[PDB]
Amino acid sequence: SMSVKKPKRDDSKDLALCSMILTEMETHEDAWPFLLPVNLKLVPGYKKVIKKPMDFSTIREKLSSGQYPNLETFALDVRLVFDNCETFNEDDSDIGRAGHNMRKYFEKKWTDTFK
Repeated sequence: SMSVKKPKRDDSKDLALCSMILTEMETHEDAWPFLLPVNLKLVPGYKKVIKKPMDFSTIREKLSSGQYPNLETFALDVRLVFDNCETFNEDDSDIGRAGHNMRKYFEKKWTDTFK
């Protein structure tokens, strides 16, 4: 509350560390469905169904331009990428499996870096 604070966690490396995680996600062999925004002109149903499209290149631009106020807002966008994927793709599809794999990959890096 006012004048009552938990000890100050060092957040000075968060930006660099989120960048590193994101590089690792970008270079994963199963990243290909997520690298670029879904083409809303060419994929029927995507625009209407997925109310908040997100992809790694969009995260990278937001990260590089100071648009994440904290590491939780960064995680929220990464998770959004996989939540969107699950919304639109059957589990038993290459893309559906890619999304599950990448989410797992992400969550482990996240826990290991920050928890």
